[PDB]
Amino acid sequence: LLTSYAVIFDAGSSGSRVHVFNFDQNLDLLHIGNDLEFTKKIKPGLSSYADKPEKAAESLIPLLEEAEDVVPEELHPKTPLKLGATAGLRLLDGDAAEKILQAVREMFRNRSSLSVQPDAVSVIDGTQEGSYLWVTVNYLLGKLGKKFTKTVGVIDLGGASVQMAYAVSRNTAKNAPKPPQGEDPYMKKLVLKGKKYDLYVHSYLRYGNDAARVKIFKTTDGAASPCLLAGYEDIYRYSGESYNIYGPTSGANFNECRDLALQILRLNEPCSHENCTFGGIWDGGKGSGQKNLVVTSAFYYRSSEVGFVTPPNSKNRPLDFETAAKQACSLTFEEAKSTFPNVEKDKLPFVCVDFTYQYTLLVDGFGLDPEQEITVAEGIEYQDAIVETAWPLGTAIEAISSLPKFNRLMYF
Ligand SMILES: [Mn+2]
Repeated sequence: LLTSYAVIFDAGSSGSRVHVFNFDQNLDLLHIGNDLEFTKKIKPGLSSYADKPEKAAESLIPLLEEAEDVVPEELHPKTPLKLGATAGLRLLDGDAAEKILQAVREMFRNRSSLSVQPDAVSVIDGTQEGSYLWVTVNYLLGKLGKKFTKTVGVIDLGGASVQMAYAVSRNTAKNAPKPPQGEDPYMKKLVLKGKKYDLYVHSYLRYGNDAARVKIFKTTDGAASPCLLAGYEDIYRYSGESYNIYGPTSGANFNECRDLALQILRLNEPCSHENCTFGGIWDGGKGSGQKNLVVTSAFYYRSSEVGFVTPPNSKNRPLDFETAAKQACSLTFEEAKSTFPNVEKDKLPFVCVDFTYQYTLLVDGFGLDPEQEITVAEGIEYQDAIVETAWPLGTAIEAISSLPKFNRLMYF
């Protein structure tokens, strides 16, 4: 049987992450050491070098060298290498994101020993990003090739954007409205293990967790934020901008903080085609494709640090996020430090604002039922190993499914 490794970089908003996978001729994963995935990451991301694109590309070299050392030397020249940048670069002002990508593909050309195609490096669309992760989760859960009603939908809360993506009926596809704005179309048509799927996919730029914070902080810009704790003041920098932020002397307030999160969503935008989520964006119908959700990335990190989410994934309910928020916003900054010792020091001030936003996004934003069961994940146990629940596996499956004489497990 023909074999192939794939190296896939996810250039996210707050970090860059290389994934290395290995596949047989059927697009079934193969081991690398004890594992089914090798991945490492670095912070900060590409967007943090908006002024110095050459240095953005150099930041990735450690990762590239690590991944090359993993793929056997004789196999380098025929091993695809891809990089997909997401909402971080999507928020840059334009000349700058292309200048970064140019440096990256020069570096790949000048320094990689792997296979670099003319499409290797790009800022991928939100819809592809949603879709790739959908593939990732449903592959890993073996729900792939089944009727759309037996597949799992996904919500990816990255730092700068959030994607919703779930499978949908020929019917809801046929009648999907034209997108508004400014906005990518709602449907993506793909074939996965011999069956055609019609994915609803939307990406909401600036509604990622970190970007959402900023929207919240701006609604009190002269003043104290109800989402922040007593004792706490600093300048918060995000996407080229500084904000002077601080908690009230009387302390955080869950309800007031909740109001700001709802306000940021613009839930009362005109909705040109019902039913909407927020900002006049069509929900895609909310059929059986979406009854079961796997929820990832920032829904995982802080939750697992305070401990109510469990590795590599766990069953939860949206209200789990409301109860964590109430708990976090009941505390001073000093108290938050001692009570939540596993939260990263530079994330700790935002526990109140993060959880109340996570909650109100799931429930008010996406209309989820506070008591409905969801799964929260960094990974899914696949055979004897854990493979990460992020978009790049989907992209690796696309790339290798197109090698000559390989199974076209996915495309389009
Ligand atoms: Mn991401």
